Order: sequence, then structure tokens, then C-alpha cells
Amino acid sequence: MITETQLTAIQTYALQKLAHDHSGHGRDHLQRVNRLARRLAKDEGANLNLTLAAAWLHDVIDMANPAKAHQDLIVQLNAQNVTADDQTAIFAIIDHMSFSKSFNGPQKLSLEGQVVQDADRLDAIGAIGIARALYYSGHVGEKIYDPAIAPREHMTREQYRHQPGTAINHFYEKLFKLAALMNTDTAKALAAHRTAVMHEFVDQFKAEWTAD
Amino acid sequence: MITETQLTAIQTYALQKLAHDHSGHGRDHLQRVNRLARRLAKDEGANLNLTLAAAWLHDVILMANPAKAHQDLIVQLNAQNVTADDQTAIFAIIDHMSFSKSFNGPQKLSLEGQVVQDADRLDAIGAIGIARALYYSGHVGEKIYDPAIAPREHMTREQYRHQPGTAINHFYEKLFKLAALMNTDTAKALAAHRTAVMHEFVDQFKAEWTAD
Repeated sequence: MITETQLTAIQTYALQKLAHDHSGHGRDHLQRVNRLARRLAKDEGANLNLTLAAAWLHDVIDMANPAKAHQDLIVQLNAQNVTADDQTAIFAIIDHMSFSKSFNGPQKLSLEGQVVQDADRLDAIGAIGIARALYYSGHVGEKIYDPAIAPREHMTREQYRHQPGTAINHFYEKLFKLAALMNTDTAKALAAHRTAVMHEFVDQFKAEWTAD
Repeated sequence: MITETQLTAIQTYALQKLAHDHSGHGRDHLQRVNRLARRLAKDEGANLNLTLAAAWLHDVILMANPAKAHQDLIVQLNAQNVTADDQTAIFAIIDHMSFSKSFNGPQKLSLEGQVVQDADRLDAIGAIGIARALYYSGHVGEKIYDPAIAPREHMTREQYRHQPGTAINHFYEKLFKLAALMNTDTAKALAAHRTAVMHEFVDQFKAEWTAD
């Protein structure tokens, strides 16, 4: 199983890879998902170090050339007395959690995996979720909204990942669902108060838009 | 004054120069402000064509090279035989209605100016303001929040435009004051159902950040 001084090795690796990010997944996001991952691990008594490990890393991926990403991570993983069993587990979590995959059938997950998916999704919803949502869109010149394009119902991972929608529609395509798919239990009660604000913003948004 | 033909031309000019905006100042923004300027102008009995004209042209001049931009809009107004006095009345507004300016001391405005300003700000608050606000931070790479950094209080022309702040600080530093600064009676009213949302956002954002 992973070790404390290896985790920090992973932490160090994850942060640098994400300095100068400017997309909504920088230190603050990493540390917050990390800080949530931590408390969470306990509420379920899951393997911390493996949990926090995947937590810092899930994102370092997602990236212009996804392949380049993995490799380098495997490399770094290696030069750190990483065990191949501690590695696979990592990619098991980090490679079967992100929403996009749910469009390929709900792939059951590890406990500590479920603890990550939760902590990661918790920081994508709420007021902070709203901010990251649009900040990211503005970092991509993505159409914020268009009363002419409805939110896509049944998508495909390819569409979701390649086809462009509207920042507003993102709430309806994924941001509004993460609270009812939250794995933990403590996460759930935390997802509740974090869903009411997103709606206060979307309805408010469309009301205002329609008024104008 | 400004003729219906020149007006349309200016509209055409504006929308072209703001294509590929990706900062929250593209065609929707322009249209929302426009449509707002028109209602407000009428309620106040303001000269319509000067108003929209100045409304259409405020953002055009976000600009890497402002000089270049100014020296472009004239080429256009000139190509449209807009009269001297009319050209003067257009810069009179645009160039002396921004909040950034107000720092250099209180500057009196026209009625058409107060209307353009109220229209422009009216679209920088409410859910839409929230969206556009952070959507801009994504675009520029600005920081979303930093408990260490607190909202400036005695800003100056430069500080505000040169020295970048945090996204949240912008509500405190600017957006939260607009509705009190609104000029039009019709606007003060409208600016009244557009503050509660921004406040719920900055509040829920700091509640969620600390919680973690």
C-alpha cells in the first residue's frame, strides 16, 4: 500500500503539473478536493493515502494529449518506489469516476474510489461550483447560454467531451445531477445545501435574460 | 442628430468588431444592453439614436490597443457622415461613464449618458453579472478568491485597470455598488431585484470555501 512520503511525492507532482492552469483546476481546487477527500475517507474509514493519492491526480488528466499525460504519470509514479498494485488501484479510481464515463454505463467503484468521486464532485457544485463552471467556460470562449440550444438529454461520452454546449446547459447536463449520485453519505447532506444555490442562479439567470 | 441609417451602420460596426469576443462582451451582451437602453431612454425621454449609438459603441473601444480602436471608430463614424457635434456627443458618453473613471473624481453626464451607463451596469449584476463576471476571469486568467487578499477600498484609475484583483473582490469592489449608483428611476427598481442573487453567491461561495 502507498506510503506517506510517497503521497507527498504525488502531491508535489500533481501541483506543479497544474501551476499556471487558469481553467478552474488549480491549487485551490486541488487542495480543497484533497481536504474533502480527507475528511471523507474517515467518514467511511477508507484507505487515506490511496484516496488522497487518486484525489491529487485525477485531474492531471482529463489535457491536450491525454496519452502524454498517463505515460508521464506512470514515469513519475515509477521513480517513486510505486507498487504496481498501488498503481493499478490509482488508475482504477482515477479512470472510472469522472462523469463523462457514466455515459458508458455506471462502472461500480472502490470505496476510496467512491470517496474521491464524491470529494471531486462536491467542489464542482455549489457557489464554488458555479464559479468554476463559468470561469472554465470563459477560459474557453464557450457560449454561456443560448435560448436556442436546449440541454442535451441522452449524450455519449464522445459528444459530452467533443461537442460544445452552453455553460448554462452544463448545470442541466451534469451539474444538477451530482448531488443525487454522491457516493458517501456525509457528502450527500453536503450536496443538498450545495444544490439550492445553483438553482437560485439558473432560474435567476433565465428570468433576468427573459426580462431583458 | 444621429440618423436611423447611421444608427444601423453603427450597430453593424459594433457587432462586427465584437465577433470572437470570448470575454463576455459579444453580441448577446450588446443586444441586452441595447434593448435595455431603449426601454430606459423612453421612460426618461432621452434622445433615442444618440443613446443606442453610444450604447452600441462603448465596448468597441478589452482592447489590446485602445488608441488603434479609437482611431478606428472615427474612420467609421466619418465614413457615415456622422456630424462633428454628434461625434463629440458619442465620446462624451462612452469615455466618461465607466466606473473605472469615477475614481478620478465625480464626472457629470448627459441624460443619454446616464441611460447608457445604467443600461450597461444593469447587465453586470444579477445572475447574468455573476456569470459574465467570472466568465471574464476565466478568459483573463484572474484569480477567483484569496482570503489573504482583501477587497481594495480607495482604488485609483490605474490600480483598478492595471492591478488585477480577485473575482470575488470585484463584487465588493464594484458590482455590489452599482444599484445604488443607478441613475434612472426605472433602473433603480430593476437593479433592486438583481442584488439579492449576487449576495447569495458571494456568501454561499465563502461559506462553502471555509466549510471545506
